[PDB]
Amino acid sequence: MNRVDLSLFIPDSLTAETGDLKIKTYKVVLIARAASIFGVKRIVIYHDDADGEARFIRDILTYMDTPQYLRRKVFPIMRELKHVGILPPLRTPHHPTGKPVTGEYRQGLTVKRVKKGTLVDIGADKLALCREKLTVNRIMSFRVVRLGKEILIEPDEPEDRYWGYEVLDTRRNLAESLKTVGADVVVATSRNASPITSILDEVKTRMRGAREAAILFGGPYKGLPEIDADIWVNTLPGQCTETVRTEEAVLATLSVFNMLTQ
Amino acid sequence: MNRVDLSLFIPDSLTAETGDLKIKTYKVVLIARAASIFGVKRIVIYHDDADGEARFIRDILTYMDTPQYLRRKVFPIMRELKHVGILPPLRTPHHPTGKPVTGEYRQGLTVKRVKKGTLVDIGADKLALCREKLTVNRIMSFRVVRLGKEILIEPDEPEDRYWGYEVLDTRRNLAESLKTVGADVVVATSRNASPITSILDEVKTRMRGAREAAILFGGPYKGLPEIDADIWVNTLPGQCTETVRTEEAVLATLSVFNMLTQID
Repeated sequence: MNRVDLSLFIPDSLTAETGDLKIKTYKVVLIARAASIFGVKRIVIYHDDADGEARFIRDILTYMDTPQYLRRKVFPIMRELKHVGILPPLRTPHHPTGKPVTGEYRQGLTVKRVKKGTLVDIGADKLALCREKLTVNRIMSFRVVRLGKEILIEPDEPEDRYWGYEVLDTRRNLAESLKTVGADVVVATSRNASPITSILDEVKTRMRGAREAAILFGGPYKGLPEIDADIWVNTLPGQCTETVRTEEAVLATLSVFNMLTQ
Repeated sequence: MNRVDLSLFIPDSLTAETGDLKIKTYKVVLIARAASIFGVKRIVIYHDDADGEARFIRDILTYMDTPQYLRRKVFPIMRELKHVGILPPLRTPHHPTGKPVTGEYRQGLTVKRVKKGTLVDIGADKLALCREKLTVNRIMSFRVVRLGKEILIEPDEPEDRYWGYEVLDTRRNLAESLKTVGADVVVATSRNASPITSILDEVKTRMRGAREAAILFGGPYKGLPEIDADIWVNTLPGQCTETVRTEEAVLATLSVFNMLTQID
């Protein structure tokens, strides 16, 4: 993983079996951490046959990707997300702590638009962006141009670092959600597909196609739908437990792939 | 993976940064799952930072390895483990839930040395084995030979299926803990080390020519002391996060090695 943009697809039913809300929110945070550890660019929540909790799953994932200084302004932190407090930290480049320094890249929430341009929250004191028509209430990437009583920034995105993931809450099933992002390589993982250990060099090569790959995960119970995937593998051959939970399979699989993509 | 017995070494400081007890027990449970998923033979808990919760870590992991038809009698009401209820299930060969049948294997708790021999607590009801020396109040494996009222079982644990892990609470440190429990191959993980992706064939060769391997996991905040290992390696090249929790590292690493020690 040095380029190949990865997109993970997860069923909105991943938290269905876990009753405890604290545990359920923590479950979803493990996915945020797994995605971030391996530099995943996007997480896709799709509608699984049963009923789902897409809203909750999306909410936790986004809360986690959002810098600490902005979640309290972006998240009404009501009942649903009450345990959001026991989520593990996420130490990524877009999650800086402490006052902003010159030349530093930060994500900011456009707040109020003034005559000078747009006022934005970057985690210090309201900063001003000169690019007049920045639409308010958005989270954008900025570069700190200059400091002062009113910091100055310009919209800008780093390319030399990990910048988090975008979470797509398509309320559509897998087939269509896949149809949306449509990547050049679609890897479907299944306990019943050939062990990765056998088709290893094939996967190594395809993934090197290197555009954007979509990794698909189903539940421990129901396998994926009759979908179109460039490859089908069991990335966890010889499991010794009757089941492998999705948060687990996500991490286990991202790790195996991380090594195939150099 | 098989014919390559795995032991992993984890620090007694892994639950140190979480105040929440429920999450804290759940985190140890994740280690219990990663271990079982990959058929780990044992979990060695070593000493490292200031304080620690080697005992708490030892209790949760054991609680989970221990069949549910025993926990109630093997574990006293311990305030520390009040959230054992939310630990994720572990469906393993040694965790049968269906009543005892002929030729099936079951782990049993020894209860009392009886006139004929010894009564062990197997699956459902109460049964017995012949052997007397069988120390009481200790768990061991047996295989049901004959059912009925006085079901008889003979001590024996399979070697064809996974049979859980044993928890080793060496109250010694990393180095002193390697001495206590030996393996012919020590693999040390670290971000500072050479990436698995480089010394790959090498690692694979050492791993397959295995007997018993020990995978060492340090913390995310410190790493590992300069112990002598047969292989130093970063199984997670290019992490985008500043830290990788031990529980994360354990699972991620196990699946990378799991991919290497497979067989034709």
